Amino acid sequence: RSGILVFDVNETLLDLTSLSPLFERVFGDAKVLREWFPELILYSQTLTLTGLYRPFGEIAAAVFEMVAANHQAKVTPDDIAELKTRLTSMPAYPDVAPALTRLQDAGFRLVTLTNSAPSPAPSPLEKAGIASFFEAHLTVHSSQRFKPHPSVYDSTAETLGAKPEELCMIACNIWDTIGAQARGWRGGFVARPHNTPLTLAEVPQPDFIGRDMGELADQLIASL
Amino acid sequence: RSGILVFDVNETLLDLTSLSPLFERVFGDAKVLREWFPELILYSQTLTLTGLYRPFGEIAAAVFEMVAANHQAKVTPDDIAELKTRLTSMPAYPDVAPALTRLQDAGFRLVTLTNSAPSPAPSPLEKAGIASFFEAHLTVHSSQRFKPHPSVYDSTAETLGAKPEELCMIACNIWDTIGAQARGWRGGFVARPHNTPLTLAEVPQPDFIGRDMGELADQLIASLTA
Repeated sequence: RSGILVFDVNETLLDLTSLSPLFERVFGDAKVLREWFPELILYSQTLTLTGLYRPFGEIAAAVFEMVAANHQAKVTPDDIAELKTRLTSMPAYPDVAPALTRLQDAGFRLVTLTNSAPSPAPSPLEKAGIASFFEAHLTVHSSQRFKPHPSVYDSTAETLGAKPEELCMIACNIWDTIGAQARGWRGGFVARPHNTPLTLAEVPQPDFIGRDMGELADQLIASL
Repeated sequence: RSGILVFDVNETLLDLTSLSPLFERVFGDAKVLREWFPELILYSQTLTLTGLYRPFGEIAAAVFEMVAANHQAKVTPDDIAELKTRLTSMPAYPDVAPALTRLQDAGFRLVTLTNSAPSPAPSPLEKAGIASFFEAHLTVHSSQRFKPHPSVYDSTAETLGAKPEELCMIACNIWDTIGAQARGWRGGFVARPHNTPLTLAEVPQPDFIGRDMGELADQLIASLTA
């Protein structure tokens, strides 16, 4: 094929639940990860909507502090540092490398697209040892705007010299697939833990759904 | 004194925690309220960024269903109907009437602005008994764009025949005040339970801060002598 598969990185390829211990400690509750994370995404989109841009990781820390205050929990620079560490070192889901291998075998081109800013080597994907599967690693930094702003997807298409019809966005977040599908890409949804698809009228559903990355890869291959 | 005060409604004026019982029953934990809510706001901004629109209460139900599926919690049309009922019957925080009386008597003009689409009478503010304090009740619904999209604040200014410096946005959410200040308004943050200011480099802070509506009203009366 000459189909290009564009993968969200955080949570989709890399395990966000790896952050639990940091929450269980600071909050007495690991479940607070699932309050901090939507608050982080919310503020990334708020900045984009209002014409402002800070790097994703700076927002992550700010929102961590805010959530801390909301639960009346203490936070030291050491905590922020640990957040930085865990966030930039999430391990890859074990179902990932097998699935990427099969897609690479069936002819797909593989690329990443993330809200996180470029970092010095090694990147989170390099640390997880799945970086080399991909021909390119794109970020919202060149766009100065977070997903699902249309310009993130449009400039990606531009960079890869592809037509929306050649592209499929892969994510465990329906908000990320919606952003791509509104630009005419296909959407592929992978059901990570604590991630099911939102279903709302007039909102396009994923072209492909998989309960894990292997099952999604099958569907993508099956589509001949 | 000729400032127009524009009040966010859900959570700011009306108590969101009144929904707690529903989250306790469906999930076995009331704190899941604090996961569902930012998911709801997230999706509203996602729809606006992608040029889609559905009414806020519809997104609220879809996100409730999703958050249920995430916890593997069973949900019936009964639960959804109750969410709708609760979302449109939130009571006013006890500090609201005194503050609104004080602000009106200080000569401020009072307006509400909400993500929520217009409802048949009686509205949540009417039911709560505080609706009459306000000159006007505006919503994003005609614009089909949610907060904090710039057109939400700009069209509010136009509809009111007002200039940015005449307007102050009042909210317990920094994302709501950020949108307004970006458009030239002032911002007033009131610290409702489980709400504190986001402090992030290169992002404007609120002009006024109160740990409750009384203390906010103190600051607004003290300062906005214009």
